[PDB]
Amino acid sequence: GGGILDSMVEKLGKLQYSLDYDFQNNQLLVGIIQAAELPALDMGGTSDPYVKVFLLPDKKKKFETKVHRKTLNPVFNEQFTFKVPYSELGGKTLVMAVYDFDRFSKHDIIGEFKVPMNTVDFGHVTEEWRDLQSA
Repeated sequence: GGGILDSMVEKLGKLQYSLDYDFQNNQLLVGIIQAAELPALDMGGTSDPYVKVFLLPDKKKKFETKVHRKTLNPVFNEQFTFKVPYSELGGKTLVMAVYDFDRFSKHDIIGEFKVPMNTVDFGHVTEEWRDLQSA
């Protein structure tokens, strides 16, 4: 019994994001909207979340949202732009990872998820809530 429970996805919160490829300017648009039900990693029963967003395997443009202090349900409302030609997009993977900011210690990663660009239906704004995966 316990072995199956151990294989289940742990409740590490969820992140809502939006995605759209701008064929007019030839850039991938990423909207980091909000996160919910994040686990508390600090003593004050909270975390200081922020999101790192980038594209594998390149990741030349390492983006980070502002840090939202003392909250397990932050609303980021941030947008990022990756100037990548559509033809180059197929082989890439968009990575989104939520970290707990700490001024004096290594920032702990809370969770992440990946979006293979070849699974994305473009020419339509994609928007979804994704459960964070253990990293």
